[PDB]
Amino acid sequence: KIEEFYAQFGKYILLVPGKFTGTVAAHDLSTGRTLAWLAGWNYGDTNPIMHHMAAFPSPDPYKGFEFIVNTQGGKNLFIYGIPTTVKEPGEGFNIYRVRYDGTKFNLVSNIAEKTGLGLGVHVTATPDGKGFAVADGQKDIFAEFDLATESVRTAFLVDWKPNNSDLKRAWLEGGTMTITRLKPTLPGGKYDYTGTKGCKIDWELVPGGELFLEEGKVTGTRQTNVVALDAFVYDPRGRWGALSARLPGVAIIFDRQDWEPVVALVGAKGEPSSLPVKKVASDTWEIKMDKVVTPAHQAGFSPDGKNFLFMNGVRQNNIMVWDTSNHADPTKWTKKAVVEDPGWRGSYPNTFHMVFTPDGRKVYVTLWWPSPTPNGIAVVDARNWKLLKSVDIGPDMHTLAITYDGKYVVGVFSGYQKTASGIVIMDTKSDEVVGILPSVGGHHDCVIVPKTVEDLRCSRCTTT
Amino acid sequence: IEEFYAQFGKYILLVPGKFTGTVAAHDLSTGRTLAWLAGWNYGDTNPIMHHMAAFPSPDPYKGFEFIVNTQGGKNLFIYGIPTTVKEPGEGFNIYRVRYDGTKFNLVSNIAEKTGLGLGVHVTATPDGKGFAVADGQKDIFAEFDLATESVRTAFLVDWKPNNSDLKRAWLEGGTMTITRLKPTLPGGKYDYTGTKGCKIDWELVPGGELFLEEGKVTGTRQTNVVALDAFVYDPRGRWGALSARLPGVAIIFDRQDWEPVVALVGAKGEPSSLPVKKVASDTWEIKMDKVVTPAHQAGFSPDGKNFLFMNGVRQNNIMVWDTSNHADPTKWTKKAVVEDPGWRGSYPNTFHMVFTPDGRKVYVTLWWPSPTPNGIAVVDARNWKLLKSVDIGPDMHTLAITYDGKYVVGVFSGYQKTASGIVIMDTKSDEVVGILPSVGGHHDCVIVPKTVEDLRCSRCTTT
Ligand SMILES: [Cl-]
Ligand SMILES: [Cl-]
Ligand SMILES: [Cu+2]
Ligand SMILES: [Cu+2]
Repeated sequence: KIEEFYAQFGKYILLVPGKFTGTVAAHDLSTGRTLAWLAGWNYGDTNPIMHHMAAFPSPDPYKGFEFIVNTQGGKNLFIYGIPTTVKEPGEGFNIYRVRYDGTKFNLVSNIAEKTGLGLGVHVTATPDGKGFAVADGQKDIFAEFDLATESVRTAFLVDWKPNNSDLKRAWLEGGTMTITRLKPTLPGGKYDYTGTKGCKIDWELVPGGELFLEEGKVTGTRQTNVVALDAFVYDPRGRWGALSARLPGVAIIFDRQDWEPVVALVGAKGEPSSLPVKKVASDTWEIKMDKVVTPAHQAGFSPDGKNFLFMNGVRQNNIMVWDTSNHADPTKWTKKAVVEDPGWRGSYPNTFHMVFTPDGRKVYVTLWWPSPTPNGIAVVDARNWKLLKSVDIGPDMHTLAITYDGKYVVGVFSGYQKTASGIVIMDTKSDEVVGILPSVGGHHDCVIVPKTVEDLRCSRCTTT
Repeated sequence: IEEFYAQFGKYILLVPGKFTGTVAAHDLSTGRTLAWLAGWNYGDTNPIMHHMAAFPSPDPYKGFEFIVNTQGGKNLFIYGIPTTVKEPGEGFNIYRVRYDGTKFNLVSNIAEKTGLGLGVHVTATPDGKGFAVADGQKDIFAEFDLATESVRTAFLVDWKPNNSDLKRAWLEGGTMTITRLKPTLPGGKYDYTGTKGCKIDWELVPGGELFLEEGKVTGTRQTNVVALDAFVYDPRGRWGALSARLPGVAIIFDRQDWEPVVALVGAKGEPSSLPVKKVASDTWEIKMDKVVTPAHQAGFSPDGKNFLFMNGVRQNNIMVWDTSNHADPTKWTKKAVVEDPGWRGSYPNTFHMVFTPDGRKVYVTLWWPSPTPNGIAVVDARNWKLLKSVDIGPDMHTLAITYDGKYVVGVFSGYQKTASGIVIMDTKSDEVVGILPSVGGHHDCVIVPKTVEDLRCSRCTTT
């Protein structure tokens, strides 16, 4: 009886978005029941590509909890191989606040309509549980929002000016990244970025597809200006957040106290630890790069904040580690280790999404490949920075969460929106898969509802 | 966990999602979802994925096909989702989907091809080469040929009340008219796509049969609704039983010449049957002096010798006929009625069913509105007594069984808003072995058959 397996897992609620299913759901891992779900198209969102999410601390998640889940829109419908005849996809890019009340989900608000900012990639909660960030890699905008007031705390645009305007060499041969703090342009203090407004490229750079833009496979109005912002992850000690830009392979560290970028960490192995940021106007900063060696994927801080990880991808596939023990000065954060493996020397697998154990001693990293190679989970020693093991799971692996007692990693794989999908559970003492639960979802995320701010240190806050 | 799934065997579960808009296949041997499809990705803007049946495949893991249909229109507005949509998609599609060992492929929309948009139960024929679909807003059913995607037969069923007052329109009886339909558009197409033909604006929801007489359902032909629900097949061949929920009748059709032959009356205390009189080359009538209670699901046992029909709401019971005479459905007589004092209220309703392959037991869901736990009744199908009731979860729907007869698999659906899942029950102990998570509002579920014999225990002989 599976109840014996569920009794081991504990009282934890898994949230998942469905990508092309258009759903979001919560599953009680102590009983195997789905507690509630919501289907975006029921509400008249005609292109509900439910993408990323983060949940806030709830002292008792079974009585109620809240979360943010966002969507993509426009031509993002057409890039996963589904033979649809749709000609006019919905504009999408919604950011929804959803509250579970102990019985059902309630769609509380559409923060993208309220604020004017439609952003479609990672959603992260702040370490205090009272705000959240959302980034978008077609618009290259991110923003932090106050949850209670459903308002914008700050929003920034990041732009690339390539050294070589040749699309194939626009990143390799370097460029200048310009960071601008945005101000609302419409009545009510609203921004003008709903739906597809602001997209530099007509659809996202898909998993494993960062070089598709330079290889001429993605259309858009400002192709050589894209940086592909992906997430803003938070130092659990406070003060700093890290904005990942996939194409230049940089993590820009912002000071959340005065909302300014302070240094840019450079992913690639062999490249400097960081580059400086120069303030050039009241609201504008720049970073200059003489070259870009490789794009990058996901970033994260360890639970104590003293390590920061950034995954180089495609041209290099490795885990880059900085010593971030100096909380006072991120200009002093230096590369300390790089995890590499002879099996990672091809274009794939990419070192992808991560989750640390609460004690910080191990980090679990998904290994992504295109069809048909089985995707998996790498287990890394987060003290000596060594690969310990790799386990195969299934096609199209995405994110990992962990139960807050440290005992089980929970991941999702998503079938490239058309083949096998599921929720995988891994025991962190044996590092073996306990098994798979069925899942109708193309999830690119998953979160376990936290009870406390200390749980956010191992949630969709410190890492993606 | 591997221990858990290993017990079940290599059986694939298909589910539709209702308000999720999806259909999915789950491999019960590993826990993996093999493939899913989201209707709205194809431009179906109101994909209320409702009912389904799968056809026998020699190796489901390499490929199989099934039909899944949808509802549409204001059916979006009746499960308490606070949507601001004003113009819901027309829906009422009938999709043929093929798994190819990797993914689902949307093959065709048989509603667009034929012009018959029908949104309630889908049943495979016993030989696996055709399927029926009924609709309880339009009160039409049709049997289709799979290979040519064409209509074999189509009927309309209508009510003429004795008492035109809507509260009395069924209680005081009426005449049920059955008419063979013919296509009205060029190219042999019917004119029933979308909401065309709806006598009421949305379906009578689970447990909600008396909502129409209670004035809770808009539409232009309220007092003429019978709420056809499904066409289930005698596994011995020849006969099919069309259930009409509001008169509480199961009309038996001869598939050979497509005529109705006898009408079984569900209610306890009522005759076994009423005769069906021919009044024109394409028209038959059944006259009822009263309707005692509405009815729900119907089914034949695997050997065809028993037929069940669930009375609901005014009576909640399992009516059982002796159908052992295959030659003559006018000899089919009431032989037993399964009752329990705990079913004396309006709820629970005795609902969907599955029999064990050897015909020894039948599992019957027990439906209630929120917040009462819904469950499974286990019934001894030799002496027609209730053995056990087990509580599962809110809003229980259908049941399937693995073809080796070892596990009943069911779904519960949260009223489209609260808890849902897949439940697996061991048929030796009659205990629940586990719940698996499911993002679904499913009103159906099927395990992909390998043979025609498997259809005796699938979405063919019963709902
Ligand atoms: Cl904070
Ligand atoms: Cl047949
Ligand atoms: Cu993604
Ligand atoms: Cu239904």
